[PDB]
Amino acid sequence: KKAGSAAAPFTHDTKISSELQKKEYKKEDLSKINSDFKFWLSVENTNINYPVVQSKDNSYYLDKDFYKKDSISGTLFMDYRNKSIDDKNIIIYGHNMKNKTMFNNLNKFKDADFFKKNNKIKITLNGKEFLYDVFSAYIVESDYDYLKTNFNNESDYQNYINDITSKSLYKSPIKVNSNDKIVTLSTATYEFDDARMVIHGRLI
Amino acid sequence: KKAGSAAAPFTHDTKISSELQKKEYKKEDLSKINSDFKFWLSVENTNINYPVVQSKDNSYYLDKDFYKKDSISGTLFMDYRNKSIDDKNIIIYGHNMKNKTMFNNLNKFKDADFFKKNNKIKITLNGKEFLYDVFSAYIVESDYDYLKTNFNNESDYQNYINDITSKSLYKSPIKVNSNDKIVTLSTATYEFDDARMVIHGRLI
Repeated sequence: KKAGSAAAPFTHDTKISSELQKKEYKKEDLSKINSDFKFWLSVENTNINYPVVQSKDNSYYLDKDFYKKDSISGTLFMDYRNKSIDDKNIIIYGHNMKNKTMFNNLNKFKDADFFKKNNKIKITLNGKEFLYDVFSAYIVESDYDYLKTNFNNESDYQNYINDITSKSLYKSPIKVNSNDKIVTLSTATYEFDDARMVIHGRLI
Repeated sequence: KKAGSAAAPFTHDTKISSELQKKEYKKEDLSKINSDFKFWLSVENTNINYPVVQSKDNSYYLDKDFYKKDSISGTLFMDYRNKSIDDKNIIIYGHNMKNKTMFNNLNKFKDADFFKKNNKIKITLNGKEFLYDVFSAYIVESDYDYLKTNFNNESDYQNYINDITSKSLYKSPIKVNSNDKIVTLSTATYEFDDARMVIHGRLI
């Protein structure tokens, strides 16, 4: 009946994802299933609990599953510019799906209270967990690209931080400086989307 | 470089779509390529100029090209409920793509000045061209399901008309009533889109 409500495509990704959640919990090595795998990602009080891959660009995995087959949800993925631990800003992209999956829940950070509750973003890499507090959340337009992974100096990075901080829908009691590391979570799509969600966390 | 801007998947759909424009101009029979083919759709002062198909639901052709292959743009398709030439409302669905293809240009109707230009919708079927005047246009939440192909009586139909007329961002000269036939063009997607375009024309 409803346009784009058919079950089989969501079932595909739902089945793949949950199976991977199990495998991750048992500490199986997911990079033996896709060498593109980098780390696991979760966010407190969301359903965001997924693997993150990376490829040559910022598109391949939007409509591809963890086994590289076509899929409407895709797999979360790190920006292709990211290289290492040391990067100042880790950027991760995902669909906003209609059964409220992938990065859909990023929308919760629009609630004033949820945002004050200070839910953490969590990255798990080779059995070591890294935590980030959200200091900035906002909504951007289809072709928003103010998303930088690396910087020439302490000063450029500070300016980027001042900028993305001033953009926040809500003021956070966390000042970030040029010695911090940050994470950026972004909605992304091949379709036109003027309501894209952008979240920034600070490494605790 | 930028998230979801990889050329290749768009190239796939541009190639197909412009070949089919050439085939339709030549008056080739497109139902020999795909049985599901129904008619041709264009809209004045837009790049909307595509083939319309129908499956047995409202999802299959969202991410399938006219050769029933995976594609990020899909193929414009008619609501499965439209069975007859005497249906009171014909309803067609399409993607709002980032490269401004498919039903992107429905968004042009958000402009008061494009709206009052009376740009007509065009259905070409078996040689015969059928023309419609756009009398309502608006934005709807991801959920919107107030899309009805048929009605039990002229009172039910008039109420439907009255309602969708009230939603228009703009008032139109054109009065619609329960003896009219109408077309409905809706943006649609597997993702969450609280900014999707619905427009309605009236058969001339």
